[PDB]
Amino acid sequence: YDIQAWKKQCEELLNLIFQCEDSEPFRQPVDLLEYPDYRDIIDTPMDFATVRETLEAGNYESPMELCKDVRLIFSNSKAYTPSKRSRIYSMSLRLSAFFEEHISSVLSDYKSALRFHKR
Ligand SMILES: NC(=O)c1cccc2c1OCCO2
Repeated sequence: YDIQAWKKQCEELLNLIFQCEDSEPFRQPVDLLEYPDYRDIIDTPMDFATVRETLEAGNYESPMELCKDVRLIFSNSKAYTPSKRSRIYSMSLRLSAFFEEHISSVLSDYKSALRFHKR
């Protein structure tokens, strides 16, 4: 029932993601010189460094907010890819499966803690 425990849990999950080779294309904003049409397709860029900095600045109020920004990394990849068989898209699909497997208990525990506080 610790209402604050989600923040260190999210820090530790981001550490795991940064050690995974599949995260390398997504660690920093997409290079607009390498991909000059990116902003013709993608309205809101997102990357894992931006998520970690937002967390460390104290600008997420809940893990739901962090989870929305991480899911935007993956939806951007699915919208920008020219093929379902692209290398970088394949990497995002594996990394999304790993993230969803690990974020499930962080969300559950937070929502349980809030319900206990309200009881
Ligand atoms: N196939 C790709 O080039 C691509 C495919 C999916 C996501 C991307 C991609 O390139 C820029 C970074 O984000």
